[PDB]
Amino acid sequence: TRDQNGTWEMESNENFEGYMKALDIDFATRKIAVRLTQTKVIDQDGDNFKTKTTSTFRNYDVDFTVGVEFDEYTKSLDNRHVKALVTWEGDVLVCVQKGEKENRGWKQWIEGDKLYLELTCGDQVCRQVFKKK
Ligand SMILES: CC1=C(/C=C/C(C)=C/C=C/C(C)=C/C=O)C(C)(C)CCC1
Repeated sequence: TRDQNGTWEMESNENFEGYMKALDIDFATRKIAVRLTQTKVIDQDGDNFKTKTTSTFRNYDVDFTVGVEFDEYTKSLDNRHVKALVTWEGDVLVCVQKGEKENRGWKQWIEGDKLYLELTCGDQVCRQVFKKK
């Protein structure tokens, strides 16, 4: 399905360390994060997405329309300008973040009552899994 709506609660988080190190996040921000549950809320209506991810540490909030290129300041993360574009490849939601870092983006998809998210930067991949709540 392409319907990614709802409230999603994290059940695993693989190599978030490596992904953050690839983005040049200070050792201490990485220490704080590294581990910590999370809730992602996706409100999607056709191509229009409003997403909230929440942790006890920092929020990162992302709204976009699929197929409409937009400039992203990645505020919560690594302090950067990117040209972000979100598109569909089959039922996989794909974001390419163009700028200094190579191979920067993410891919998100649904299989069952789970949401899967693969965050990439350079040679690094972080894999998250969420359950619908
Ligand atoms: C690095 C980092 C974070 C992660 C940010 C990410 C990976 C956001 C991805 C959002 C997506 C892919 C939304 C798509 O719908 C947090 C949690 C703010 C904690 C502080 C450090």
